[PDB]
Amino acid sequence: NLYFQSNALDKINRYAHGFVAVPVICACSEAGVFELLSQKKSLKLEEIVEHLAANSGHLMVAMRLLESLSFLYRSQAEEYILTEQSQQHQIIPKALMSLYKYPFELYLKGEVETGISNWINCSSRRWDTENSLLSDLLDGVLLIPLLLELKKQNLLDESKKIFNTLTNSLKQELSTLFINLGWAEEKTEGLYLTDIGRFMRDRSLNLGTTASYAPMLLQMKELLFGNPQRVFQRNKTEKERHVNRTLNVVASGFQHEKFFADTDKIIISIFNQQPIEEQPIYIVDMGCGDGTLLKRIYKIIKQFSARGKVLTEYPIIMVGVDYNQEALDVTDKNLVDIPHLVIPGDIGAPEKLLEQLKAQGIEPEKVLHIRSFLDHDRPFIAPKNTEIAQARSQLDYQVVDVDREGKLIPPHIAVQSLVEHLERWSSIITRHGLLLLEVHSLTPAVVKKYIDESESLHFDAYHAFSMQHLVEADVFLMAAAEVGLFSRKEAFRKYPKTLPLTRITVNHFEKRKYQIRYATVNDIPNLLKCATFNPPVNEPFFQVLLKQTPTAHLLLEYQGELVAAIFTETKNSNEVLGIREFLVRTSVENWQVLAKDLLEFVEQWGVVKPGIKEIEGLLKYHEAISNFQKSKWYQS
Ligand SMILES: Nc1ncnc2c1ncn2[C@@H]1O[C@H](CSCC[C@H](N)C(=O)O)[C@@H](O)[C@H]1O
Ligand SMILES: CC(C)(C(=O)O)C(=O)O
Ligand SMILES: [Mn+2]
Repeated sequence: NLYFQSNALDKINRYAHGFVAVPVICACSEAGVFELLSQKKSLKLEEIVEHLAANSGHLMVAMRLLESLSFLYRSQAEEYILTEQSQQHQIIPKALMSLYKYPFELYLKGEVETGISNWINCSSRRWDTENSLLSDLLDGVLLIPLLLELKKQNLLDESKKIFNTLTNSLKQELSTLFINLGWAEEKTEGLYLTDIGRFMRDRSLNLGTTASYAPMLLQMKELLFGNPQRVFQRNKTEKERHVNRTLNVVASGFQHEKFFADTDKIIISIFNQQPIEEQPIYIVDMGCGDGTLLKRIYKIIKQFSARGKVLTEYPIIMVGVDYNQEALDVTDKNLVDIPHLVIPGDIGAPEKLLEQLKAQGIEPEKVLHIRSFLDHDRPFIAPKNTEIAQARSQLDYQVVDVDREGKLIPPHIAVQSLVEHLERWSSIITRHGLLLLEVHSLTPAVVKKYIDESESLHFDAYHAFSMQHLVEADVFLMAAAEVGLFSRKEAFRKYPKTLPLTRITVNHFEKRKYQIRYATVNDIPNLLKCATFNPPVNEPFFQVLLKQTPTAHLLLEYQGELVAAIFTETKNSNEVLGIREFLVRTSVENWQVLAKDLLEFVEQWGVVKPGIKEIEGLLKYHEAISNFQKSKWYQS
């Protein structure tokens, strides 16, 4: 493609970064967060929480955001320490927050008393700083609600003589703005908006998901330091005040549809699988929305699969499921001319779905279950298994989740919740499997490193602020593996494709008889007795490995019995993951297949592990398990 585009993609991502970060920085500044960390240099989160009477959950979201922007960092003892970048909070005009409430619709159409000349001028002086990232962060506060309103009124699609439907003053400001941004130019005759100008106009709708949370972000003060339920509580009408949902849904659909196409190869594979009669009959989408994905899947089957040639004899029935009756209605209308069924249901209640299906006469073992981008937005159910939750508490999970009081849900509680949620789904999944697309958060160390390349700084923040439940992509794959659900190699896709970070996974989960979980210190006695490719490992080395990476050694169990285990090392600025040990128990039926599945799972897990650029040892340890007797294992 073209050369200007690397710079242009950075700008538009930075704009969305600033749209969320500026409310956080401003609220933290006004409340004395940066001065508190000056008067005392090393404070833990709960000390900050106590002294500022803060909401620990939302405040954790802010601190993570500030750490990803390098305004602070955490010590070995998890204490927060300011950096030189933190002084940038003084450069930010705290009146910028007015723009989250400014009627840009009335400004265009000249029905407003006060314009935006000061901000346009601020933008032209690069916001009185030489930090290029900072200037773009502040621009995004202005440009995002402005660029969106310009397109909503078609003031940009006629790129010949832009702005002439506007009064002279309005025309002059906007012209000065775009010309200073390099978005427009005028050589002869009239004004013409350039490449970077068209780039921004074409991609505008992406910004609409971030922009739709402007009400929530305006009340950052209340989230961090007040009563957060005043931001979210819903009327008798039951309309959402924290987000403009209508713009959200539309902008979201336009993004999700990019990933719907990756289900095509899965669908085609499933419905080419011989024989026809053993294929699924029902395709059941939990959280169907407007039914876009169901419609696509049906057409792909009809046009591109063996199944599509014989629907007369072997019909397919599409089933949309949603907890919102309006969604069922739009879905029922979008699926015209497709054999379909719409029924109410909830992402947290697979048992009720199954009961509702049988009431319709649907044979449950003939269902392919699907969904996209819904598990992270489920109603949070607290863990019921307190023992396993307790065993989990010593793993170093970095999930940030906020409850209804704005209190921080401990990371191991959030993971245990996800595990128990997926277990409920696992108990109804059939031989046909579970097609599942999900979005995922990143760790701040990885976000820090890929600030220009990835959407995570703002996406993870507004997701956690709004009490949604993102996890890292490896945590999600582990939670599925703990309950027997494994993402099929041939179906899998992750995004971004070539950076060492995973924001989106496309999965075809299949239910298997075994589970995969993290090895812990409690497994060492059993581990010592396994057959082992390297000479028998002694307990201290297991302790060393378990201590430096508590969530990087995987073991496979079947009916409570250890079958196999793989330990790893993470090295080289945490960019390299390497296979370090391979253990099996050859007394377990089909152990060699299972050990091969575990090596396969470790590769997939390492592919989605935050920050991992390459995996070492796959060939060496594949050879060890593939030619087991010739490889001369110990203790076999
Ligand atoms: N707890 C819940 N149970 C079932 N459906 C839910 C739900 N929460 C939200 N939904 C539905 O899930 C949808 C989220 S928006 C559309 C999501 C769709 N799967 C897609 O990727 O385009 C809404 O239609 C919403 O009503
Ligand atoms: C729908 C959307 C944008 C949100 O949660 O606001 C998402 O999950 O990506
Ligand atoms: Mn979401």
